[PDB]
Amino acid sequence: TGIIMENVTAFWEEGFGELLEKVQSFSHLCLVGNPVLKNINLNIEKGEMLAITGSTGSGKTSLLMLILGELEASEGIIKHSGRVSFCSQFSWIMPGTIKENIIFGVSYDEYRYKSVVKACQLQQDITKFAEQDNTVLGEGGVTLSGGQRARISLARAVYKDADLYLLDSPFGYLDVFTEEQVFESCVCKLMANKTRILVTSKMEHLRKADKILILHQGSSYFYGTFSELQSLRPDFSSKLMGYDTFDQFTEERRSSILTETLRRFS
Repeated sequence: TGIIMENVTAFWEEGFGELLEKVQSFSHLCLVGNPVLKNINLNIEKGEMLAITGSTGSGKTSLLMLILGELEASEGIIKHSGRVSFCSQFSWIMPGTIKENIIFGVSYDEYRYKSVVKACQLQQDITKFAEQDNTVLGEGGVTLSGGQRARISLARAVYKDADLYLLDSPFGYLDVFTEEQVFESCVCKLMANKTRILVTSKMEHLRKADKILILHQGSSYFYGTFSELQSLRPDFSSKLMGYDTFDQFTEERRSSILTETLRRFS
């Protein structure tokens, strides 16, 4: 499916704040009628990848919530059709085997399963276990690494048959060469013709994206292509692309460089 937003604004509503916590004073934001997002525009064709970045707490997750229908649009038009599949920043794990987690509530299909496992780089993980993907997890999958939890949880969202995929910051952990391989095999190849939104703080993702959205303080700091970012926001670009190996900084450091740059060049 394509997705279009045309001058969309959404305000804090009661209970929105608690959802954001689950997924990543509220009453005062609700009472004062503040925008969570203000004047958003995007137009993503069927099969394109939109990369969303910005400062911390800039409204990245809330934008996905609008798509999901968990946040309501007070003004403006949003258009998108079909099933959506959402991979939260929080990597949830249910009681049962790794395989059961990846096909949770959906039916097993062999070619599809093996293909998602491979592209999400799960094969290197399961091979460390005596029962491989029949290994039993407790709820939360607490003895795994963050990257292992995020890969199973991404594999579950991607195995889902959907017209639109929302992937909220899966590439945030220390095993950064693995994440580079997941970006390439899963997001770029396996899902190359699935419409998809990727929230990210890595510049390679902006470079490979069909469209880019950068958010700051609830506002659209930039929407366009990567070529248009270099030309129309040269201040921002030169600072970020000027790093040697930005994408291998910790996520906290990458998000802090982005915030500061965004505060700078308003």
